[PDB]
Amino acid sequence: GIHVWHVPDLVSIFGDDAFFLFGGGTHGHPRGSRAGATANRVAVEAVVQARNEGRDILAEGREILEEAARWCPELREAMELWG
Amino acid sequence: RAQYEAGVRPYRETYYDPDYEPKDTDLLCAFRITPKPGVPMEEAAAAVAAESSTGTWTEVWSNLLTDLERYKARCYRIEGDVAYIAYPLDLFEEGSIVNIMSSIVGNVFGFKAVQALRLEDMRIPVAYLKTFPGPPTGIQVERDRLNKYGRPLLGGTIKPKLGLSAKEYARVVYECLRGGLDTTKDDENLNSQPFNRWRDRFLYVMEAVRKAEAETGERKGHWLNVTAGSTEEMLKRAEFAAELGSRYIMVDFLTAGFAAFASVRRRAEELGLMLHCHRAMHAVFDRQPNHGIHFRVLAKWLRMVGGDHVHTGTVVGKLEGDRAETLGIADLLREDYVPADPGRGLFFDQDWAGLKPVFPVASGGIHVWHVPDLVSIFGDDAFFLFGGGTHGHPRGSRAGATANRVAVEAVVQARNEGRDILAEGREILEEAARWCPELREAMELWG
Amino acid sequence: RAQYEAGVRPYRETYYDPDYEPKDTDLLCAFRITPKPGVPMEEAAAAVAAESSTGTWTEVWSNLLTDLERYKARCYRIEGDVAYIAYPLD
Ligand SMILES: O=C(O)[C@@](O)(COP(=O)(O)O)[C@H](O)[C@H](O)COP(=O)(O)O
Ligand SMILES: O=C(O)[C@@](O)(COP(=O)(O)O)[C@H](O)[C@H](O)COP(=O)(O)O
Ligand SMILES: [Mg+2]
Repeated sequence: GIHVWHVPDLVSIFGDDAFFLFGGGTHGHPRGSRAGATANRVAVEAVVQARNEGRDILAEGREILEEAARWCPELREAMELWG
Repeated sequence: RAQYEAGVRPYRETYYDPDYEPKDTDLLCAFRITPKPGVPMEEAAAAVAAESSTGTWTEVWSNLLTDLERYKARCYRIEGDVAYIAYPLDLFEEGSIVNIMSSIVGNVFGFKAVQALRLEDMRIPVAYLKTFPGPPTGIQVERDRLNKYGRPLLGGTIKPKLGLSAKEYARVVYECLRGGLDTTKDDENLNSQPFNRWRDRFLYVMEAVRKAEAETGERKGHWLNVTAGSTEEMLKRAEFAAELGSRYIMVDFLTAGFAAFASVRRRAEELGLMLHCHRAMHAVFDRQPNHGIHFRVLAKWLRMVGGDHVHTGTVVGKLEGDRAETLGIADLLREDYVPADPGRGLFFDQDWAGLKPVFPVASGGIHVWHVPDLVSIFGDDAFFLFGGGTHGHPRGSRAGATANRVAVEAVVQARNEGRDILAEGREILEEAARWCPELREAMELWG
Repeated sequence: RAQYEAGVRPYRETYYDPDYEPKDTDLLCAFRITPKPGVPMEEAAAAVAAESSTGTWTEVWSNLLTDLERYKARCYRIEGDVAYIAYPLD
């Protein structure tokens, strides 16, 4: 039952060698599957790029997600719906 | 472009229909749920119904791409702790247990909402039941094949479970069959071990089976174990057992898996073999009474896909079992219509639609003293496997197999006379022991 | 991917510089203004200076791609009615 808000916790457990499956977290976007897929893709890359510069994920996860949503409309709608 | 109502929506608002009367073409299920504190029974029953069906943890835009009411499952009844869920006929693929066992009992058992969940029973509809082959030979054709009637056929596993070489394995088999057992069998963990490979074992055993069969003047057999690490190997060992002239093959139908088991069952029927199905690893499912899949579900799955025998377990042996639940399971494999008995663990009336019955095999740690109990529970149409109760005799397997045969004959003969077996078991066994020295040694060793 | 503070902001806060000293290369315009009732005098003069120069009615992101203070005009003195505006030679 994972969505964009769970990306910081998931990337901190598995690292890079893993798959993240967003079944209901992709079609559950209030606007479609393509919008939901972009929301989940931007969420992962934003966290991964933030981890690559030393930012503590388990502390700054919400800050990273908010920063990404500031310029990504899809991720902004995804977090405004869940959590 | 078109807008819908996205958001996390509680399950019970679309997957809980208390006013639903199921049709005759629905897979009904009876789950024994144990929800989280604060999570109601109604909402948990909807979570089980939704996630073994068209549902998910949110509302998706593709729910409007199809008519969801045609396919969604729904909990139409709750009896306090048991949730009744009705699954439509269209949700399942014809002739595949692997589809039922991946949908109804798939990912729903591990939710954070439910602490425990046991599937008690299940109603297979005739429409979905007709698409299955059923057991290859059944009861009557098997009794004709062995030319044995009006008694519970005997048996015994070859002990120790492992270690015996192929030569010494066949000598124990010869002693058992020559002693009086109707059949012997391989053990669940003896497949192709370095100390006893399978080509060596298959050839040696059928040499002892044929030798014992000729001298004793009656038909014998041995459930050679054909289960292996892959279906191609499993089918290759089945053909070798067929060319040797065997009547039987045995398969671990739960550890080998249902797909491989269905593959073997088809190949076994084309070879004219009678396929015994051992229920190894079932206890992992159905030991605890609060989580898992009760064996009366796994017994229904076996009969549909096809299996000549299964272990229903001795309720007086070293393995766990309830006398009532076993009685329901035993009549769930042999009768053609089984009315629901709430006092016997049975929830739904199960019509079998012409599928032929199955021997209930009663194996475990059973010696001669258990025969009066065993005969009453099962009757004539059953196998009694005295695995360690044969070789544990003070004078070997031949003496032990004679004691088991005499004990079964004396008890059954007394039943036909009219005596009450439960109250007169000890009297009947002592009457038999007055003339059978082999029984007397065994009847006092384990008493 | 480059945050800026969008939305309408008054002309007064970025085109009125009372401490500005005109150069000998700047163009000075003595505008006589009469604002709408409800518009400050020192606010309308900023609008005239901004909309004869780089400014507009809303903060645009492209303002960050230029050294705006080099080119923008700014009112630098108001005598009540007449407002003085300095335009850079560039
Ligand atoms: O079948 C499902 O429910 C999923 O597709 C979830 O879809 P959503 O992402 O829409 O929930 C996953 O396969 C399960 O989570 C499997 O659980 P696990 O992988 O832990 O066995
Ligand atoms: O030990 C064994 O595996 C047996 O051969 C019993 O040997 P003994 O006859 O010497 O006890 C049977 O497989 C068990 O009865 C299986 O239990 P279930 O019948 O529940 O599958
Ligand atoms: Mg065994």
